[PDB]
Amino acid sequence: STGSATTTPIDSLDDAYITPVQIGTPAQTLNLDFDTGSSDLWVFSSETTASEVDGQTIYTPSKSTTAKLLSGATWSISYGDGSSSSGDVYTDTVSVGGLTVTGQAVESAKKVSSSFTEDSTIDGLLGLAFSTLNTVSPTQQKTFFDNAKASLDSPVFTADLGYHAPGTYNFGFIDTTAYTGSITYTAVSTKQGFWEWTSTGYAVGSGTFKSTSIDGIADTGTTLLYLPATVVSAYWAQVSGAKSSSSVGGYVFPCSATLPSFTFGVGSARIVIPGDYIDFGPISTGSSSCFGGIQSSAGIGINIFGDVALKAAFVVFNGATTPTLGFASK
Repeated sequence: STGSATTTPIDSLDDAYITPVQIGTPAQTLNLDFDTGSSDLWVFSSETTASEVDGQTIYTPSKSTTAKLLSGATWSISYGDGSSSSGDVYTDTVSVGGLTVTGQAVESAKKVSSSFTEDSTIDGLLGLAFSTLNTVSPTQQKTFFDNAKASLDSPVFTADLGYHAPGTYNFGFIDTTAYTGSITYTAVSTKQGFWEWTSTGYAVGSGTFKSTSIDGIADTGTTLLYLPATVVSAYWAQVSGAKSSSSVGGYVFPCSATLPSFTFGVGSARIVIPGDYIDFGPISTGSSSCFGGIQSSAGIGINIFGDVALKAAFVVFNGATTPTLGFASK
């Protein structure tokens, strides 16, 4: 089997992407944030504290003839940005782009933190990291990909995120028309539950490539590119007036700037992030100070190849017995 679904930016800045997902019978379609950095499929629901729902579409398990309470199961998750959610668990039929999993754990939110409430466009998350990170207790549950994998034509999914435009998540096949040149595959460590890999270096603009190992995670659920302070300083030093602001929370730059590109290495291959991908616009409405899309990972404890990086590539998440990651230009 295969599946193919379009993923759409939630706003004009590509702060996140949403992908429609069919849950239950008859189908209830919710727009979920596909997140290769976590491993829970959770939704706003009829059980979510009413004051914490503000415009999201909810899953109502009582209206699904295939929903079954997973007795005694609870879940609770906290994300890197400080947001969180928790609740109980149903199993139900879940389909993405024509690919159907029966008995998928659908984690129903009883509580969500303010950032979730405040974002009306995201109805929940669909985790695509390794199932070892799943938070369901006392019986850990599998991700949608893990459940689908054996049925897929090939045990892979691909992320093809757009810059200020829709893109595609495919399951079970590689669309050879979706990228240019060849796909370069690179080793993955699953030890921390992530799609963790080591970039071979970077360049800023037309500058020379610096060969240096940068361990980090391919994370579709993180907006920005978080890299070591040395790398980030080298990038922003090429932008007149750019500075790190502790009050704002990162590097900012004059909105009048033209940003240089940023290149990262994948083995001997190179992925070029155009300068415009690194512009996240004014820090506050009407400001001429703009927020940068490359930020320091210092104090995160891990480097994160988020959407800023991934949207410059066609990315293969290869879930074979020994997982790997592939990157192609597009």
